[PDB]
Amino acid sequence: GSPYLITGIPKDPKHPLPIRKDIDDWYLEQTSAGSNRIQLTLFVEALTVIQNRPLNDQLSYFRLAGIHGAPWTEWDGVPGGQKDSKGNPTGFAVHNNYTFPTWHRVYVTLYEQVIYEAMLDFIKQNVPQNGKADWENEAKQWRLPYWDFARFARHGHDNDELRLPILVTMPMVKVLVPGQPGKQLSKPNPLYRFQMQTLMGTLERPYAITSQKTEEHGWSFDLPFDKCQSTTKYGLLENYNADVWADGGQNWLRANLALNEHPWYQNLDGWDSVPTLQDMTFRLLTTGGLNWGEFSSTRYDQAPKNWMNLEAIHNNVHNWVGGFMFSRPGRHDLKLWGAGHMSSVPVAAYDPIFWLHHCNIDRLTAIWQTVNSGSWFNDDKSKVSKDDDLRPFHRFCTRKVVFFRSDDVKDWRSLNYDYAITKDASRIRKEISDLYGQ
Amino acid sequence: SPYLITGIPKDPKHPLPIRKDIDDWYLEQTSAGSNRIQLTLFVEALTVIQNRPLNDQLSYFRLAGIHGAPWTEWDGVPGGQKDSKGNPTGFAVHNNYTFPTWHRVYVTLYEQVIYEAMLDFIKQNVPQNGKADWENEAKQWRLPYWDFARFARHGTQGDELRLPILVTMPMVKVLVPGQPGKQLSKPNPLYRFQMQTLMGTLERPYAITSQKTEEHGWSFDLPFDKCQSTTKYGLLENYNADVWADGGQNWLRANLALNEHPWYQNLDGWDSVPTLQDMTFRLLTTGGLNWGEFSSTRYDDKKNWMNLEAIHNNVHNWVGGFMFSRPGRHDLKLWGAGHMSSVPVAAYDPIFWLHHCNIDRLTAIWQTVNSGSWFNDDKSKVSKDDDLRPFHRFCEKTRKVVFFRSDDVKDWRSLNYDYAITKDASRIRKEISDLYG
Ligand SMILES: N[C@@H](Cc1ccc(O)cc1)C(=O)O
Ligand SMILES: N[C@@H](Cc1ccc(O)cc1)C(=O)O
Repeated sequence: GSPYLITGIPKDPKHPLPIRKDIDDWYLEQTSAGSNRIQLTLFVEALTVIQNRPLNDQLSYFRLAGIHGAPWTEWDGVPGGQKDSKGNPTGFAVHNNYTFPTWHRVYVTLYEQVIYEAMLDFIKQNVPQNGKADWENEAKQWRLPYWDFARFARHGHDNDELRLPILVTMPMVKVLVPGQPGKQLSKPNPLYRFQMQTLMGTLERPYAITSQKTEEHGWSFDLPFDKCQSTTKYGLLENYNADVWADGGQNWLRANLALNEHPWYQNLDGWDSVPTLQDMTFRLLTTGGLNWGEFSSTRYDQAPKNWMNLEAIHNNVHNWVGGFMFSRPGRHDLKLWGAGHMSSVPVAAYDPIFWLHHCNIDRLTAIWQTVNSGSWFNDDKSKVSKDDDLRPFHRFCTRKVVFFRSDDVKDWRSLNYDYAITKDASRIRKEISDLYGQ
Repeated sequence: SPYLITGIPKDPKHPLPIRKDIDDWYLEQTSAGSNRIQLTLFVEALTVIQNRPLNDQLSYFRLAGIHGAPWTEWDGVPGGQKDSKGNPTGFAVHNNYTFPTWHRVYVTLYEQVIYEAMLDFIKQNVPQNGKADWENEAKQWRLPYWDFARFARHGTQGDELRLPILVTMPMVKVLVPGQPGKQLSKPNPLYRFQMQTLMGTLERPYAITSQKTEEHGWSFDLPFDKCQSTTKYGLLENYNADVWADGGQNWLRANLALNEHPWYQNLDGWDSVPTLQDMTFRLLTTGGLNWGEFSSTRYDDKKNWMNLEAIHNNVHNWVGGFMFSRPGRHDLKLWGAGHMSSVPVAAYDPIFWLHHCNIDRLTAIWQTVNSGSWFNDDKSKVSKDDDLRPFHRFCEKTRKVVFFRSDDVKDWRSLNYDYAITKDASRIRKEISDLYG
């Protein structure tokens, strides 16, 4: 029940600071002969359970994704129905403020924690007694993988492309049947998409997902998210029959094309060059002399040239994954036509890739902190936001339950996870160059 | 065996029913009320056909298998055929003047099997009070065609050629026959076809192998053995094979290719580089052509028009995806390979049949406005009496079982279907211009 305290996965002394791994490396390991495949099985089975929980269960997938934006309801006893300065419905998520990274740090941890708890439930109910200890130890080693949107994907060893995760592009995934070596079962992949049993605009009150406004070429459109049963990447196009919109597909080739063509939304007039997504990410991590406000948010901003802040890169990756053009564009942009959930703040968190993208945004924040350790909400602009309550997330302090604040998560290790790149801090500048340097 | 192909049987209350444009038909079914009986029949019948086992020669897999891989027997007619490269090949005719007539019979086989499965479905699922109405809809149904050269409608004249609406929907809503008012969402059997295992591991002799293809002068083995599902564009070199198991229905990329029309033929010296619509217009309206020139790439055996088979070859490539290996950066937007671009496995994708239904329609249109042009030029006359194996029919005169021959299907109405555009010869030239000019 409530309040639901967010702590990260509990500490076990024989599992010191387990790491959140690159989801492609993790998937390739899990599906190799030298792995027991238990973590993949647990993630798939737990996330499937979470997705199938009912709407009145605040730890259902729908309700956890609902924290971020639409349908703008309460969560954990904290009221929804909030409004923007524009007068428009808004959710709990922070955007365009210096608490963007820290709000999302807690959010990603909540998701990881709920998954872990569901893994433990799965083990109790499905694993032979003599195997539970082994399966429990795998749950305790597991952490939410990140999608490294700036790292070139692996392409074999006998022959330079950014890609959506392997596992995100698979409609089905094979998992273990506990206690039955050699037998796998192919199941719908809960990372491929999220769908409800009806169009999301018809869910029981107060949960219905509405259409969402967007502006394209100086014109307002309604992105028809109310007419979707499933999340989609690029599958919503104007003047297509609404039965296509019900499930417009996971058009991952178009997402990959966008990641590698990097159509930045910003005006890059006077820039020395147009950086790729990997080079922009490299510059984020290596440009010296920046304060926390400049790194963290679009709020700080006439803007700097030849590098981009964390939130601005994140914004572009969202558009490129989900699809950002509903109406038919000009001839040269037809190759990227189509709209989908990840491009729209009110509904992006319904696409399971949301959490993997935000896991890497958390990683980029941790890396930047590591090489800029004296820069934390302590310039004239960002200092005012430092003690904002990160609603709706509760923690125990006092002997009182209170809202999270940014200082509580400055050290991400207090939430009992780490990243390989930040664990080995001595190698960090070399690793940044190896991964993202041109 | 033998399975005697007739077309859907003649019913005096149903004179020459028409094969409709599948997008018009989909809207007729869904858009002005829930007039969904034919849609339900087609979905339920094709689902039954796709779930039949390999030992049933009227299963989807075995019917698609007639065309190409895995190159086995069908209807008591042996496999073991070789193509011009000395490789294993199927019964399908390509690069000969019987290309249109072989495929005319093949599409009719598919339609007839579906109709027969519709009748079984009605017997088993429709209550007495509904039988007349459902039987009437089945007897009216014919296989819809995909008009790849007509702009998709908006709700209004469109601007874009597109895959059929229904082909791009993973799920489809159908009627519950005994329960008027109730409907159910089911997997759409037109969206894709898949087996229960990777197709490369099916029992002998049905396993689908990889298929060697040339790209930019070099050989590649398209990994169709590693697919469980058919795909449009989802097979890319140096992707993990777990992706290849089901590479998706990447219909946006197919639509992009249809509208960019990257012809594989060298059009050096042409007046212009036509769009798909205009190339189709030219096919139907260029005067003074003979059957050999219209029907096949064999005639020229390589001016400002392209023959039926050459257009069909490009559309197959554009729907299925024709680049497995990664191209240069300027062409990345169309990277990816899939079943419809590959003769050995194209028939597994359910759009194959809708495409070939339109190829049949284009042949019927051309025949209508080129009366007398039929296997009678110096080149195509030798092929006129080829047996169209493996297709059997009952010859009523000798009361014998024989293979189909091209002259048996010169009049497509003898197979008891027609096309709206070919009903009135006074109207056809105007309609060609209205649709494609
Ligand atoms: N569409 C936003 C980017 C964005 C999308 C979804 C998000 O959750 C966050 C940011 C933009 O163009 O700025
Ligand atoms: N790939 C063939 C075209 C084709 C593909 C499949 C077919 O079934 C028929 C033709 C070509 O490029 O010529």
